[PDB]
Amino acid sequence: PTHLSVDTKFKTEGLCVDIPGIPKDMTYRRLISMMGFKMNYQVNGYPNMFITREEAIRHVRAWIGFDVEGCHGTNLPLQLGFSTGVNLVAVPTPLMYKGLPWNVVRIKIVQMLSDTLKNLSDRVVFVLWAHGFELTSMKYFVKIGPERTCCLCDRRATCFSTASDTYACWHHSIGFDYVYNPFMIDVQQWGFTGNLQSNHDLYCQVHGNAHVASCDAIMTRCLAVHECFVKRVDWTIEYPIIGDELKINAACRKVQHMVVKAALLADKFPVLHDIGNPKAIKCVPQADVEWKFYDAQPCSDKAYKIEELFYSYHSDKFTDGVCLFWNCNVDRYPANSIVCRFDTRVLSNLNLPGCDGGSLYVNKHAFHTPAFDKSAFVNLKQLPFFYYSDSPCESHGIDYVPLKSATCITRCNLGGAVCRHHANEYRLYLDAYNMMISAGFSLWVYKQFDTYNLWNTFT
Ligand SMILES: O=C(NCCc1ccncc1)c1ccccc1F
Ligand SMILES: O=C(NCCc1ccncc1)c1ccccc1F
Ligand SMILES: [Zn+2]
Ligand SMILES: [Zn+2]
Ligand SMILES: [Zn+2]
Repeated sequence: PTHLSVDTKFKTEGLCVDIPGIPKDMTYRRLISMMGFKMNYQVNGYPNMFITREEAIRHVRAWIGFDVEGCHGTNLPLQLGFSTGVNLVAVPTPLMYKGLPWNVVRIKIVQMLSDTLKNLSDRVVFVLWAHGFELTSMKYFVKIGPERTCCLCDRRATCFSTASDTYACWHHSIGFDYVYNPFMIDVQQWGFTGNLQSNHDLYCQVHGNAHVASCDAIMTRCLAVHECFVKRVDWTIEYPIIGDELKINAACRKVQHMVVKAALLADKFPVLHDIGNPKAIKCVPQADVEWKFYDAQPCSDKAYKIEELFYSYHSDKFTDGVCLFWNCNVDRYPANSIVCRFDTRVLSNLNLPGCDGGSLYVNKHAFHTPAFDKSAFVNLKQLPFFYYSDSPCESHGIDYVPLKSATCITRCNLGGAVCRHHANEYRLYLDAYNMMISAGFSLWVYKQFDTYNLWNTFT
């Protein structure tokens, strides 16, 4: 049970307004044939154009909401909308393009999908709320066949060119005119009552319905993300490395140890309340502090209410010492906090657009994160960059330019001249810091935090 059987039944009720008379009894095999495609009993890696929910979730990076609305059907112009906000008008002769024939529309589709997906995935998964026109329009821009490799590289082929009779991946498809071996899923097969807008609007207020095909395409993909990542959560599913995943996670671990160690040295809290990850380890193992853990899984729908996390009767007194919220998203942080909050607004290959302002952050696992809210941090301040070290000034073992920095909190800098070891360590740490920030993470600390209190730890 790996792929979706072509002999699986497809409910056609949602298709009968564009396609009147459609048989109630329908398989994927018959539907694909009706869409104008011939599979020829091919055992060559492409068993079905349609995929399961499980296969769709594994390939969330490939998701592109797609909707087709009749502007006037072989005789009428069609408006093709994509969750990228693009609207193309195909004539059979929020970006809105005027009517053009299919031979030019298909070139634009290949360019748009290649630019959106080359750094995300090896495929495209068209996420539909199928009514008919979108399925019958696929023959105009899609070619199918056996699984192939790119003409210029080892990646699988996602595009085809009728000019050169060649196949290309998303990175080498310039000038290509056909989408090759796409995948698709119809959200209406999941069992919903009512139309797209009524189901989407139950969980999201950020996407509106301007009555254009891209609006519906956006709502469709948002609803699919809500069903698969918000109301249902599977953190076991692994996702491939496509960018700076390893460096970001390593930087996150370096920054957490640095910031927590310095906060304990500067304000000598007798107790730390570590709220979040049920699998958390002490990030500063040598610290004197009483380390107490509280379990909370990552919230994917709304941010946790601090009243529910802390009250209803543990040290009980969270007000004593400091609270560490490392990627634990709460509505309003207490004043005595050390916080790392992922900013859902960040533009990156890891962060996909999500539901109701939130974003789907995909790094080893998929985490739908609730919308970033600046008010969550009213009792805190932004944590400034600093590097702290009490390790001995000793090189051991990359050329050098002398480091001068007020934020290099070391015994050598206190003594008036940064040593080579602490300069190399400072520069490596600043790189890890910038990587973590640029990835979308934001750091916040209790208002009394002052790095001036770290200089007296060298006496
Ligand atoms: O937002 C991004 N990617 C679009 C994903 C997407 C869009 C529309 N419909 C489905 C999926 C992005 C932004 C900045 C950098 C890299 C990115 F990948
Ligand atoms: O949930 C995340 N990370 C798994 C460990 C974890 C942390 C905190 N609370 C529970 C669990 C996570 C979510 C969004 C962005 C970055 C992340 F690291
Ligand atoms: Zn290639
Ligand atoms: Zn939405
Ligand atoms: Zn030094």
